[PDB]
Amino acid sequence: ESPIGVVVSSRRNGPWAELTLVLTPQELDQGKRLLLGELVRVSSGGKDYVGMVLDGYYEPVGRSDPTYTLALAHINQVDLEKEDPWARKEVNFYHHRIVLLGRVVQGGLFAPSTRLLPPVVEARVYRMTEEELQRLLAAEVRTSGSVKAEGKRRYAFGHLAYGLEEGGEYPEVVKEVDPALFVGRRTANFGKTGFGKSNENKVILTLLAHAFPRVGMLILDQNAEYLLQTEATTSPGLAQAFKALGIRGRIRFYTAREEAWARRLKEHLGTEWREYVEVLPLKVDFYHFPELAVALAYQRRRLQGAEPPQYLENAFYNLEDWKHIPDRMAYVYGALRKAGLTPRKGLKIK
Amino acid sequence: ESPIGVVVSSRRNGPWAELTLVLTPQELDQGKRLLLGELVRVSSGGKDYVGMVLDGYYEPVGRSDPTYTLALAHINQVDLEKEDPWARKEVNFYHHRIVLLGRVVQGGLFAPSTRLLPPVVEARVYRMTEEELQRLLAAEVRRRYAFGHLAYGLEEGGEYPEVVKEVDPALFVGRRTANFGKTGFGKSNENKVILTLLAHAFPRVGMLILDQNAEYLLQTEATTSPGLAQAFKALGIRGRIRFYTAREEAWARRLKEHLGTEWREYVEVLPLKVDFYHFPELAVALAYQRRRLQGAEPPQYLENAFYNLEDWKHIPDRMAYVYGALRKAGLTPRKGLKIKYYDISEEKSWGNLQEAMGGARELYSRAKVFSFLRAFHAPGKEANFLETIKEDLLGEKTEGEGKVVILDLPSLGEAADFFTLRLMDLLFDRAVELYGKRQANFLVVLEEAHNFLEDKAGIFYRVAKEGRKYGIGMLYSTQSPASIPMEILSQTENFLVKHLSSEEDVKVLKRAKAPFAFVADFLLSEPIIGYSYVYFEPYQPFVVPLRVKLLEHVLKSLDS
Amino acid sequence: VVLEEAHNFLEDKAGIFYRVAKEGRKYGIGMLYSTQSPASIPMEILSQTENFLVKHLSSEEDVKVLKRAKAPFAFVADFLLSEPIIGYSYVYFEPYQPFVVPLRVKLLEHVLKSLDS
Repeated sequence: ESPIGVVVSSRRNGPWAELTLVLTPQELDQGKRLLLGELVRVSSGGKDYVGMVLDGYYEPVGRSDPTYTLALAHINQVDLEKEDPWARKEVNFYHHRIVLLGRVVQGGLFAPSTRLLPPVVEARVYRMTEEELQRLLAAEVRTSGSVKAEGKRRYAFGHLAYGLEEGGEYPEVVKEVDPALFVGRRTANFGKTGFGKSNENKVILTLLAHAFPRVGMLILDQNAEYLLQTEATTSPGLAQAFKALGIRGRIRFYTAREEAWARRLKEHLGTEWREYVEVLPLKVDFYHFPELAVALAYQRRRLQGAEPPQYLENAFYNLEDWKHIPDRMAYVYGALRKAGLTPRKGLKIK
Repeated sequence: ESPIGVVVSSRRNGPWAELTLVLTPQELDQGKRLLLGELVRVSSGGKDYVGMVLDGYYEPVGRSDPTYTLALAHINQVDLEKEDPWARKEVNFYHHRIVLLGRVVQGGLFAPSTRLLPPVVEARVYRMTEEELQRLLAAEVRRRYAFGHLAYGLEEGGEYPEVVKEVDPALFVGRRTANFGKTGFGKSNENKVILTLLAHAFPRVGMLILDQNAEYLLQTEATTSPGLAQAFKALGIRGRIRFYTAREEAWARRLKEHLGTEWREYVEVLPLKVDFYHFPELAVALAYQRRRLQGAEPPQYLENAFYNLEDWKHIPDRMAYVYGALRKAGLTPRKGLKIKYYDISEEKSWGNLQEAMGGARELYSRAKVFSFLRAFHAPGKEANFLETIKEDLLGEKTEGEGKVVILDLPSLGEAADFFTLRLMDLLFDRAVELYGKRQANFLVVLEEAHNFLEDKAGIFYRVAKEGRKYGIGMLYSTQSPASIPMEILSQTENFLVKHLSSEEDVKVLKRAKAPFAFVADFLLSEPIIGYSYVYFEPYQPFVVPLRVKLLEHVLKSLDS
Repeated sequence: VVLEEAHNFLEDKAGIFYRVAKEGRKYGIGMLYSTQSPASIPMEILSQTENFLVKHLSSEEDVKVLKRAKAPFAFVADFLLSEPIIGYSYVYFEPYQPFVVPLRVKLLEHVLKSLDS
């Protein structure tokens, strides 16, 4: 509950106000440190600002020659810690750079940046507490002189961390998201492969399903990972999440391997899985939809030369007119039969 | 009244003169400060200049080692305020930079910049008063409505509700206005205020609003900010709004709810149907777009037609094939239409022509490519909204008195861009035809401008370049200024800039206009809603930061 | 609409998926897309996205496009290049979030276990 160091300078660098902090031998020996990207509190003239640690470097303080001092101590086989602490007290300093992001005012509004530059003798830097971090992660930009809306429920999405350093993780400082941020808007999930994309997406989809039961989803499962846990992991899928949450009759799974998928669903959801997932086929009878077959054959790979066939082109448009003439429809049905599509039992042409 | 600090240096830094100010420990202890971007008075040699605070930094004064002194005081557990009043007296200085913008002369005129550089012992810096700020905001280089009031960020002591900037709503008529800013920071309110002021002040100027977001007619489902129809109802303007849409029933159900049972006195709802026997270029282009979106590789005949229909228009043999293609697709023509391969409208001559009958020949067979056009097809010329809007905005009978045409672009789906481009081209051609007899005298309200101004061979680009000759004004919003050509950026007359999320977007502003060099850094790190930087050429000295008034208050002031 | 490997579908500016990503907000259609390569996504789509969840990226081109699209991501671009941490994300939701937030995202197991209480 004390200042971390001493502020020795401040200025305006580009669009941001920054200040310089010096950690002295007392702080350094007591094990006090600042992490890059850490959020701190800055008090200046009875007002609190949010600051971020941007830099750290070593510089001499006063009239000293740290290189010569340390080299001489090393040469003379002198231990600075146990022996001769007076020379160790004059080199044990460190410098940090801190940017002022803004401040929290009124009932949680965020006022960004600042137009007031703090004098050196006024500013002080404090380590932010857990409650302050919780109140800071909930601040939002808003119209001045208004009142926060409040209301709709929020869910925990993650907790604050500063990398993999010990002491840089705050399991109690969670960020809570209103799932309405995801409905009707665009979300981008960037990053390399294998770093958490699937878990993030599944959490988002589960939160949407729990909070907005009237919003549907169309998932184009290219990797086959949004229904059940994969053999190369044990993270549950949407079907298991919905079974845990008690949501029935919402998942319609369209596939062409219904037997295998139902086999897996039986083992992963029990004998009652028909109440949570509904399996449907991705196969069609081309004798009922000859236009689909024509379009498929017309829009195929077209290796090398990109010239669609003229006969297929003509058929693509005129097949709808041909349907009123059995003499013309018999050729299409015979084409399918000769290609090798097994018809129904009792299909009759004229 | 006394000077703030002491001037210790001056110089010329590029196209401007600047000076350095120092605040001493006594003044700092008294609580005196300078806000960045604040306007101050500079007295030098009997003359008064306007200055702006650009910078602030800490620097040692005299012979001292502030870092060593402060570190040692911290180490020894000493309180400077109490235990050592003298150690705190040698390190408590602060430095500021002030740029001289010009001076106010004679009868409220402004002389920009300066050619004299003040000696250090002559200059003094004073804090502006409200009367001086009011007189300075009205100066120009050579009725009105309140637009906003002066404010410096969100800082306490940086807002002046009485320092109001008032604009004559004639700097918007016939000129170019740019509205830049991130989404959700005041663009809608600013645009609606400008349009309401224009409508009230000049009842003889028409508007063409290309409403991509459907937000200008009625209050949206998010906020309660009044729409333009409700503003007109409040102001008592009758018989001026023509709303073209493809969902007249749905829109008339909302209009009654919001405007009462008399809503028909303020708005006329009209359909958005066209005739493809008179605009077959739209048919061909829409078919071409409808392909390559459900796949790829538009056919050779379709690609040929898309480019050579204009040449086909002079060969009746080739034109008849396109007309027959539309007729087979099933678009009802108007009675009396004939081709010279025949009364295509007549139910019997069509059979003879079809039995009687190249790229056009190939396109004839594939007649179903136009089927979807039946969604927005209608025969005749009274149905043609392209013609109806043309007479609404440039009619011989409807001279003056203004008309506000608003398009419901979303209801058009995929054809909105083509329809808008065709309408703009038609209107520009008519306005060029009318030159020498009367002026077009209307304003085009364009959203997502970066999509239409990108290419220099476009109708909207040509309108931006040459509209001022025929009295056509433009008001465009883009949110991404870096996508707008620098010629248009430099030729634009009015600028309203809000918080921008891109450094390149901020940079282009200064590269286009020099006076915007002093606010670029503020724009990139201050997400404030309703806070704008305004610059109206050619009589405004410098950019002014404003809190813009709301439409509700503007209406409440206009009523009385 | 939940779409994977969005760079295969959003690159074509005459395509239905580009059209949906550009105009779907007018009809109440959202989109959630994952690419692992922002430099491939068109800048017009990037500038119009609302929510960002960014994990480790190994390409300076990707970091440059990220910072060009969204200025607030300039404070963490150096961490993103040099720190391959699994489960560590930088989140930014528009338009009223002050700064980008680094998070350990909760696991689905924990979310399910806490949603039943």
